[PDB]
Amino acid sequence: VKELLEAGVHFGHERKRWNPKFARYIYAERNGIHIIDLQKTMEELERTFRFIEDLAMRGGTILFVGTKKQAQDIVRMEAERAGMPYVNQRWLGGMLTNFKTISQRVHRLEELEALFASPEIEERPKKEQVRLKHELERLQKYLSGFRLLKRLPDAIFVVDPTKEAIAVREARKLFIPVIALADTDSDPDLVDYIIPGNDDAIRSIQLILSRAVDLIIQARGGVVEPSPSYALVQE
RNA sequence: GGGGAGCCCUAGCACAGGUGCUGCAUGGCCGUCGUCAGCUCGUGCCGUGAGGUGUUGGGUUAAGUCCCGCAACGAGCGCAACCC
Repeated sequence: VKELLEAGVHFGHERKRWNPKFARYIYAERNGIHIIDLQKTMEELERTFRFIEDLAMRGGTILFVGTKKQAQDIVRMEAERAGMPYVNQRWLGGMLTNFKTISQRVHRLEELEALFASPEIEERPKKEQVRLKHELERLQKYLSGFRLLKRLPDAIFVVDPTKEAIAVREARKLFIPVIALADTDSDPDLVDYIIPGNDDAIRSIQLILSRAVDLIIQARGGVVEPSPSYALVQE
């Protein structure tokens, strides 16, 4: 499944902007791109997906992060299929040191959902209502998937290794094992259980996250059908 | 017949009183900076630390009012706003 479908439509990318460690898990650099050695790909696939199966049988919280449009679409629906919080929006620097900040916004969000369905409609002048609508769409858009993150999330899949090494940075400081994906440019060793690949290829990520959902379901149950991407994959 | 209390007269004994100097000795109180929009703190990062960040970019507003990136998310005097 993996190696076959993988090579068939995806592997490496970027243009000699690479990272050292990358090169060791990689064959070639040829033409202008670094070519994913699918072997050890599948090796750490074994490590990581072992983890996945295990604590999917137990139950935990990991991210679907793609602050970039690409991944974004896919992961969002993946969340609305897997169950955990996701960060498609700009992951903000604060959560993993300022849990209380977010939790303030969050309890307040409970109260916001509350006062939405309330006789406070006609009351409190029109423009004011407009303002409250605006804060609504704020916390709504950003805290799209992530809204049900109660407790601490124990590992954090996520894509592109740079910005999402800012994400890595927070998780990493608060002693949290990183699962995550990377292309050519940035480093994987700040991650314990990495994933090399093409964070510019759409089919790659889709296959990965979709069958990873079906990995939690390989430990959970209910195996249905893959909808995300496909149509949105090449248009 | 006297003394005394309110009370009046002179002299004295305690002292009031003065728009005389000091707004670089003050209060309050204004003049200005200029409706100019700045000035800020709660949780946490960055540097050994002082300290920074917040608030520095792009449109845009009567405004740091706001939108997009954002070690940042909240709040203060403002700014707004209920009175006329």
